[PDB]
Amino acid sequence: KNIQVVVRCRPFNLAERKASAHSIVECDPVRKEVSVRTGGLADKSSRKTYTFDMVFGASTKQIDVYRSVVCPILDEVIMGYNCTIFAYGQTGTGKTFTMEGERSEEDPLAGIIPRTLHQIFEKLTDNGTEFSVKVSLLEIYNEELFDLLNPSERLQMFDDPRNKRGVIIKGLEEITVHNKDEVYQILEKGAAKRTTAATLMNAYSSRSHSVFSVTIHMKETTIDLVKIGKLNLVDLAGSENQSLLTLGRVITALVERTPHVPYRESKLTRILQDSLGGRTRTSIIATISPASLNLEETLSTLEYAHRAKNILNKPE
Amino acid sequence: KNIQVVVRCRPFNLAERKASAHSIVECDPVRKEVSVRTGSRKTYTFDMVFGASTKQIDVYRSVVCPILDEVIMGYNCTIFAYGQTGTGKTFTMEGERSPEDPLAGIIPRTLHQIFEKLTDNGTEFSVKVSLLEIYNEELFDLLNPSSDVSERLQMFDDPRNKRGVIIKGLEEITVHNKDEVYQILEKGAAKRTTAATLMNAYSSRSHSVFSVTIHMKETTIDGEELVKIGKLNLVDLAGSENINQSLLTLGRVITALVERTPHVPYRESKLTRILQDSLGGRTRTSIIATISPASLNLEETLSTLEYAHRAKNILNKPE
Ligand SMILES: Nc1ncnc2c1ncn2[C@@H]1O[C@H](COP(=O)(O)OP(=O)(O)O)[C@@H](O)[C@H]1O
Ligand SMILES: Nc1ncnc2c1ncn2[C@@H]1O[C@H](COP(=O)(O)OP(=O)(O)O)[C@@H](O)[C@H]1O
Ligand SMILES: [Mg+2]
Ligand SMILES: [Mg+2]
Repeated sequence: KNIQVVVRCRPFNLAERKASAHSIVECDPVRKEVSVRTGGLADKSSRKTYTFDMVFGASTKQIDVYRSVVCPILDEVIMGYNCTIFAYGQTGTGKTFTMEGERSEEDPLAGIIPRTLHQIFEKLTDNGTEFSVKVSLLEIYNEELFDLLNPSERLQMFDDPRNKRGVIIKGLEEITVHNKDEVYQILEKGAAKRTTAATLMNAYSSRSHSVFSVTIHMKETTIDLVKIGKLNLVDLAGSENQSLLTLGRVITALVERTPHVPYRESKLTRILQDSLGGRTRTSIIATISPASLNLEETLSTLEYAHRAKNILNKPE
Repeated sequence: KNIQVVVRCRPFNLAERKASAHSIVECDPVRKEVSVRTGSRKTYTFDMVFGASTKQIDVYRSVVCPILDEVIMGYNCTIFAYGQTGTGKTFTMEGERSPEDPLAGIIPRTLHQIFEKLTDNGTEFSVKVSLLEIYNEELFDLLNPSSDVSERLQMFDDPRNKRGVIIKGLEEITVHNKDEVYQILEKGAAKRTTAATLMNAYSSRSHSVFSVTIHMKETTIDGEELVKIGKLNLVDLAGSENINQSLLTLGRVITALVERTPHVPYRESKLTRILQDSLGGRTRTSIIATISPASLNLEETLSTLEYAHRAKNILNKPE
């Protein structure tokens, strides 16, 4: 199916160890099942089991998330389509770790954004396509758009007369990427602007949607195609506002194929409408904690993910 | 005033540094002020404010010394640690043992000072301690060595005292030396862990009540013979992110005692009922509200300061 919903459980954090939290999550990648103990350790009946397209346990490496989730989407983007990958879940559960990763050929801790830019340059260089890569990074905080790549303030959004499904975010910085490695410089500039916004506007990353958009202009010739590909890598606000519920309803409507998809009822869904309403690949990575301490927010994340795409539990 | 409300801010933790969290709390010990940047600072005034650099010994001297003095005079006192999981309730109430330990909290320091003071002035004394856990309004004995994990304690009215309760079968361990407290705390932690695993009685969702009772007889020729009973309740509350009904009931009990309103609703939670004899009776009570300085915990920090402010409303001084 075009809409893929997957769950990634992170390892325990130090806060969870110090709080004497217990492990309440069991990840079965084979059966694509997540089970959460809501009762005693001898109360096996009081488990809630959820089924998804894929389940990544705490030991899952960055490269393995990339290969399973991103590779099929990037293939579609290179064919000249507009696709979106979301990271959804509680602050601290690994949305940013999944979407960007860390540093401290590819860094093993590299997330989807750096790996995607690496693979674009590798694949398009390898098959001799004529291509250019530009990237934008904007933040949505309190329903206002902030440009994280403008080296100089809210962005204005209006309808694209060329496309009913499109918007124009006027003056949005689109940085040309010249090499595979330049993504890290761009991410550093973004993080510096993100920090400035947190200090002065209280625009905390955990309370903001981050939309990283890569656009690829391609011309492919064979002796015997003009393509535009777009990938939106969306690091959502912590799931612990109305925009997340609107996104939920937009995804459910696309899975169940109902006539009315409420793109217009949030800035998030309006901005991504062109990359959602095209029979395109979309993936949601729901990130969760394994710890008893975060039971309520883990269950809320799994309920959200289940409501987005209802997959039935199979018999054991 | 007999009800003291203080705020203790912990240092940043690794998670907060790695997340590039911003400091959103300013602690002014001199002005007894905590200010939180809400983006527009919200300023709160308390009896004392301890910043991130505050040592364990300095919390003990400011908060506990005046209370223990009153307990030794034969009164019943309570100290609460209130706030978000990870902000240092247990660190404040028990502390830790490094690899008097500088990291020792209120419980070990209190037992040390009881033995030192009463030995020093030649008082005839005995010390007993109980440790119970309240989870989902049910009482678990953490010092009973034989009891089944699923065994709950029963509470009855004390016919000798309308304000008192009898917690039937509650283990009360005689403390023979200053150092024995650590062994007792270890036995408690082991029972706590067993209860978490089998009964889902998670420590971060439970109230811990450590009660020390001191029987004292002080004799002076040409002076008085004093027969005294002192009680100190050291209460490590459930994480405040849990707001249960019991934390709101405690809130209402403290507000009623500060504002001196006619009905104090002790009976509306097991926590406030158990501590009723040690509350309101013109005895010293202290609440230590623990907070994080980091942006990541803004919502729960504001909730803690609002709770603490609602318990004892002190007006901000002119700027
Ligand atoms: N799957 C994972 N494996 C290892 N560490 C992880 C994982 N997910 C998150 N982390 C770590 O957990 C912390 C919080 O992750 P972060 O991406 O900031 O969460 P979020 O963006 O959802 O608030 C960071 O230290 C990060 O490195
Ligand atoms: N004031 C403080 N100074 C130093 N470390 C602290 C302080 N408060 C808390 N900590 C540390 O923070 C962690 C969490 O504290 P803890 O006592 O478990 O919090 P709580 O009991 O409120 O959940 C522990 O590792 C503890 O040592
Ligand atoms: Mg993040
Ligand atoms: Mg604790």
